[PDB]
Amino acid sequence: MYDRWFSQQELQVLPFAEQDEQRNQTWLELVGEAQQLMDERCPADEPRAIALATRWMEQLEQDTAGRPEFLTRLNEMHAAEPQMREQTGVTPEMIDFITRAFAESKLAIWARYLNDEELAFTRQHYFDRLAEWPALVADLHRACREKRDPASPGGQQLAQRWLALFQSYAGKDAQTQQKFRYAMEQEPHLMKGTWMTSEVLSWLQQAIGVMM
Ligand SMILES: COc1c(NC(=O)c2ccc(NC(=O)c3ccc(N4C(=O)C[C@H](NC(=O)c5ccc(NC(=O)/C(C)=C/c6ccc(O)cc6)cc5)C4=O)cc3)c(OC)c2O)ccc(C(=O)O)c1O
Repeated sequence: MYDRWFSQQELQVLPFAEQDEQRNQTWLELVGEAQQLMDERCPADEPRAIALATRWMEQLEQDTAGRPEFLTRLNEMHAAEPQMREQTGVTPEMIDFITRAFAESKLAIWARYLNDEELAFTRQHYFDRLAEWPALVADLHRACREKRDPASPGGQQLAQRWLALFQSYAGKDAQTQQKFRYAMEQEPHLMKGTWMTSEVLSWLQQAIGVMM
């Protein structure tokens, strides 16, 4: 199944391919527990749901080798592979539940940095363009590997896309955006589930610097 979507060279470095049992048992537990919460009508802002969603993103980043290009590949499979549902037990409805629960874990943090109106805006618009982040993070990793110049046209285009996705949920207000960047500096959890590394983040912030 994975062969239809990953090269055999990629399958060597893709933890999903190896037979480990602790890795399989870990996902049997995470999926079984997600379906149980959904059966119980558990809301996404429930501590159990939030805790599960965080563990879900931690494990998913580990088992993609921190490679966002593999994350984007799995999302291609969930949309295009009919076997994904039966093979993994992960449904599109389940992903929507985990996505909302993980977002709630960050909104719980942002509520300390934002006012009631700012938070209300972000809670509504956080999901507008959320699914486009993995494709951007993969291009950022690529630009970093290839030693692309942040000031080059291509590098500024990546900075522009980051700004587009960031303003989507933070808004255009300069003061409000400052709060987000300050929270990002103080809260390590806010950088979970991003596939971002200090090296890429450093490349991104040079590109944003030139854009200013
Ligand atoms: C704003 O802050 C900043 C930032 N920020 C950022 O750079 C930043 C970067 C990135 C993000 N986001 C993301 O990366 C980001 C990740 C992900 C999604 N995602 C969704 O939600 C839905 C969608 N699917 C999934 O999730 C999904 C879930 C589960 C699976 N399971 C499986 O397949 C299988 C098969 C399992 C299995 C089971 C059994 C087996 O037997 C075998 C297998 C599959 C798929 C998706 O992919 C979406 C997004 C981000 O957040 C928005 C960021 O903010 C930078 C600088 C400053 C500054 O200060 O300069 C700053 O302030």
